[PDB]
Amino acid sequence: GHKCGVFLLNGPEWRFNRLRLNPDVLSPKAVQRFLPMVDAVARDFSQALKKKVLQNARGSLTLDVQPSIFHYTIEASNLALFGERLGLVGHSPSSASLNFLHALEVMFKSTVQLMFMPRSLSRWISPKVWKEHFEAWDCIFQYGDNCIQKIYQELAFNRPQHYTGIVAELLLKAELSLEAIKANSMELTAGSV
Amino acid sequence: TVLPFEAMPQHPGNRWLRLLQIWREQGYEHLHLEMHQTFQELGPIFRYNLGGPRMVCVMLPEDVEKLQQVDSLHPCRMILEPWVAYRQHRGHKCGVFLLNGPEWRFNRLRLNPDVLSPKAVQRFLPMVDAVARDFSQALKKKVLQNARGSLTLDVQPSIFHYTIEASNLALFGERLGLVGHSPSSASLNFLHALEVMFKSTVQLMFMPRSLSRWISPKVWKEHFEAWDCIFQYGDNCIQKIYQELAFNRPQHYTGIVAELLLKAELSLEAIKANSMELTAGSVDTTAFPLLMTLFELARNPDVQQILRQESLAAAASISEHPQKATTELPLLRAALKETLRLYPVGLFLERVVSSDLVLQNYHIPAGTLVQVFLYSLGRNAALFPRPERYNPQRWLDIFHHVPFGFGMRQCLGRRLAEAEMLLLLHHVLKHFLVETLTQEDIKMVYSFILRPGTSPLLTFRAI
Ligand code: HEM
Ligand SMILES: C[C@]12CC[C@H]3[C@@H](CCC4=CC(=O)CC[C@@]43C)[C@@H]1CC[C@@H]2C(=O)CO
Repeated sequence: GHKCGVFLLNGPEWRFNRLRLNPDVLSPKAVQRFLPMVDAVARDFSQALKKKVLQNARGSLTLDVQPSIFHYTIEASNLALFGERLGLVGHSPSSASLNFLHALEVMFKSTVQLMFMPRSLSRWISPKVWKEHFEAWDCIFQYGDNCIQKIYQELAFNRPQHYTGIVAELLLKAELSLEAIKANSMELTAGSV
Repeated sequence: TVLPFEAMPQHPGNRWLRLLQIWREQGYEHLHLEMHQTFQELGPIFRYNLGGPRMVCVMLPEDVEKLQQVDSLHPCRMILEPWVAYRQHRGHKCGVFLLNGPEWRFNRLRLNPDVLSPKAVQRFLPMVDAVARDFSQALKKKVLQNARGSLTLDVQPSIFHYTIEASNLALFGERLGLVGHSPSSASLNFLHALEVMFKSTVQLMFMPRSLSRWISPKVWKEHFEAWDCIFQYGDNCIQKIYQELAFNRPQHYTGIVAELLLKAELSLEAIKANSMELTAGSVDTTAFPLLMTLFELARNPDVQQILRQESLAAAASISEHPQKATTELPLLRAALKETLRLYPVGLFLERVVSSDLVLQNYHIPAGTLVQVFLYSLGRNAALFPRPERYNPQRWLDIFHHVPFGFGMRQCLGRRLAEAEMLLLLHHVLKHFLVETLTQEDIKMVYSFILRPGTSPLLTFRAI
């Protein structure tokens, strides 16, 4: 019983959402405002990595960077989107953090499984996969909703005089209903990693 | 007219349908609401068909006062069979909470000076304060990393870890490193075992061992394994301090248990059993009232601002002398009084009376089980004008406050608990605004301790 974000909407519900999202998510004006926040996380990634590199006698580190890049993007997007700093860059992955990366990967896999066949057929051919897919989404929504309940309750009490992120702008303006904001916020959270 | 015992109203409950409903639901989560409505139905006293022995439930300061006048020299509570059973199974002695008689008194009197007495607070309160300052520093650093200078979280885990840490420093002189850091596994195992110990206690305390041993044997192994874990945790603390003192007896205060071991008035075995009571009893009993207060303060920001006012005024002197926080923050102490009136961790006081007495002008014979239900007591509109209101002034204007019990059996950890709560609040109040959207009543649940069924999302905004 959730609303669909701009990705899954067609027609005029889509256009209503989109025109109320371009200004704070996509415009050059919004980029001027979040780019410095993103820069901070990027700076931090490079410093954390350098500390490790300089501890080594050959002055290099040789690693699979994928994990730490994924945690960079989770951190960067969460700061840009919600104005919170998760503490994931330069430290170890949290367990919410890893569960979220896993849930996304399972959600993508199962997507392909279910994608190329009608619900009428996939229902009985691959019911265990519908279960997997929905479980992945429950975990994703769990993570995204934790984020939004935090920002919502923070913004009901004080309207900051300064920029504290993309979703903050949407909530301050309150041009979209709460449910619409929640739906679009989920797409940006899930889609930003 | 001193009316005879029988005149007293009777609970419509069948001893047997209660056992069966506990067996079935695996608990009695509504105990407090039931007793409350019964009091609304049948007045401020009633009796329970226990099948022979005499149970009476009261809820008036009047009645508690009389009750203190019939504490023998050896005030007596009813054997909690499941707890004692575990002790005797592993060959341990019983600490003060599970003793009656001569042996209770011998232990208690060798415990008051170092755990409860004013001279003990003065020594351990600075250590507690050190942990409370750390709690807020750790929180401020997290908060200031956020663009809006605030963090919104379920605070239950970090508040429980504060009580573990503060209690441990006070009790053993050790810093466990659980404030401003993650839970250890030993930490989570301990909290889990406490939770399960409590849950199973309810199951086994409401039917004789007679039946429970074969009706719910899985509940027994569950209870014992929880205690095994709790003892493992508490024994490790004891092994450490014991070894350290055997090689060096310090010249400065290093906590409550040290004082006990140094004096060696009690046997090691008796010291071991009382440390386990303090270690086990110092976590949830304190954590939950602390959470309820944060919640009430967040629903009542006007009251919060008044409490902040005075904590800022005293900020100065308290950081110079932490020991003065007891005296200098009397409005914050009133708030605790107010939290425990509405949300008493110990739901009911309990005495098996050694003499006959009179309550509400009914005759109460000796050997009678008398229970004071503090939940209903705290909500009496008569003694507490506007009972539903969270108003610490209520206390400044004035046996109305007995959530720690009374007499010589009253809570041994009272001053510790109150230090831990008072100091955390004080330091939080100087630095943060506390806020929630979730303004609706939190439903309490009874599993031996009476605790919030839900944990609301609290925002801490830096000032
Ligand atoms: C807000 C927190 C607490 C509350 C509301 C509370 C409440 C109580 C109550 C109602 C009793 C029964 C008193 C009576 O029968 O008259 C009691 C006894 C006791 N409490 Fe607490 N308590 C708290 C915290 C603690 C802590 C932290 C400790 C350990 C440090 C502790 C240790 C004990 C012990 C050992 C007894 C048994 C004393 C005896 O039977 O002589 N309590 N407490
Ligand atoms: C407060 C309490 C008595 C004291 C205990 C507490 C639960 C935790 C606990 C564990 C111990 O090993 C020592 C006593 C104690 C601190 C009980 C919960 C309900 C009970 C009462 O309601 C007393 O009337």
